[PDB]
Amino acid sequence: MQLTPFLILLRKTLEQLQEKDTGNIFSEPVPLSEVPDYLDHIKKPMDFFTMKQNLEAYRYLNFDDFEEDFNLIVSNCLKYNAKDTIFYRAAVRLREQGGAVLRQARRQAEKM
Ligand SMILES: Cc1nc(C)c(C(=O)Nc2ccc(Oc3ccc(Cl)cc3)nc2)o1
Repeated sequence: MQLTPFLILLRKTLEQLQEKDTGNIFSEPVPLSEVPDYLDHIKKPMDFFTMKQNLEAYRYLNFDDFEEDFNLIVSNCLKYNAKDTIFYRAAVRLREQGGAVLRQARRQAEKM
């Protein structure tokens, strides 16, 4: 398996995941200026912009590690936010819609 087609697939998949985040609440790191206690509870923050940086820094050489950082976006949000919030429901919706995107992308990868 050659590296450039795989990275092309991951770039497309990250764009498709970002599209499911129609509110753009997962596109950038959670702003500590507004949420100063965020790092007290969340030990590995993650967001789609950071994922894009990691992608280009070759830190995703297999689908599992890509999907792991996507799962962090979801679990950080379920963890920090109360169940009755918009943020929490948005993470539940991203988990569902994002899982479908990831499953189709993984089959594409498995064909390479
Ligand atoms: C996935 C997730 N978990 C959390 C806890 C958050 C989160 O707090 N997001 C967030 C916070 C602030 C902000 O900008 C402003 C919003 C309102 C005003 Cl008045 C000024 C700036 N934009 C996004 O996102």
